[PDB]
Amino acid sequence: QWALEDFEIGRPLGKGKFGNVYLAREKQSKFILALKVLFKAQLEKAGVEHQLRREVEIQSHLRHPNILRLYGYFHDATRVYLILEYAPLGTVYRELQKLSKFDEQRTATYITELANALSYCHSKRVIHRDIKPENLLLGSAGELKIADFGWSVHAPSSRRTTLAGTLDYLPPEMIEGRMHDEKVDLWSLGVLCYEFLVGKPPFEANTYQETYKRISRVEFTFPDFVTEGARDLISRLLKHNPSQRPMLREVLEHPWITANSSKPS
Ligand SMILES: Nc1ncnc2c1ncn2[C@@H]1O[C@H](COP(=O)(O)OP(=O)(O)O)[C@@H](O)[C@H]1O
Ligand SMILES: Cc1onc(-c2c(Cl)cccc2Cl)c1CO
Ligand SMILES: [Cl-]
Ligand SMILES: [Cl-]
Ligand SMILES: [Mg+2]
Ligand SMILES: [Mg+2]
Repeated sequence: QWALEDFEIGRPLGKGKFGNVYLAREKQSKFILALKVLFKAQLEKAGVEHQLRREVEIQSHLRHPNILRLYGYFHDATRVYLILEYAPLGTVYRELQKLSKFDEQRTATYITELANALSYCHSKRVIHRDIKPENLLLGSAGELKIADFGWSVHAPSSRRTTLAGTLDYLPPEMIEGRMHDEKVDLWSLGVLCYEFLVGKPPFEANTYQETYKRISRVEFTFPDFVTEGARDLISRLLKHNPSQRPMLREVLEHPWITANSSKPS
């Protein structure tokens, strides 16, 4: 169907390990979108063809206001192209670098929206496994949206591939290459909530080997300005044994969330 000639390319939107993303308009309809460009030689080299295929399939058959749509794809001897919904207000990552910290109202609202999209996701036994600020995008009304389904699978699961970048958002079971399930996503939720209110993730460290340590021992402390309601939720999500982590109905109805969030479930 589609080909490169059908588009006009505009400004760079972001680089990833593999993805190079651009603003684009389709010629006969003037439709604006995002074009994620991958190099076949980089994909062969690293052996992650299976990740790309899975990203394509999951993200095209899901439909939820808090999850970024995937429309289509095509390739051309050098490259594979994905056609994505455009997110006009950017990443949560950049927003956190702008403000340094989020207030309780902003944080709670963000957590509500993640918990809603993840709930829809888990109801098909799909687990994301890569929830971090670089992969949360912002809609035109400011609403949060989940992207980059490259690492997602069906539960239960064993780990596949080498871990490339940061460990900061991973649960103990996953860094230790043990078996994992839906509860990895909930651990990341607690990691995320803490980073919203403090400005940095709870297990941050100078080296790989020591981040590894702090994560498997669950060594985090709160600074003085973290309120009791916050502390309660974050302590319930960051438990070493997964089955002791709360379900998502419990996150959505926690008193601290219901008091500060500005959207319903
Ligand atoms: N749909 C989009 N709209 C706007 N910016 C995007 C979009 N998709 C990606 N980006 C930017 O490009 C970056 C890389 O995208 P991503 O899909 O996560 O690639 P990779 O899987 O290689 O990390 C994002 O962190 C973001 O900054
Ligand atoms: C759906 C899909 O996603 N990536 C590809 C793909 C293509 Cl076109 C070429 C090389 C490697 C890959 Cl992984 C396909 C098609 O099998
Ligand atoms: Cl269209
Ligand atoms: Cl639930
Ligand atoms: Mg990414
Ligand atoms: Mg990816």
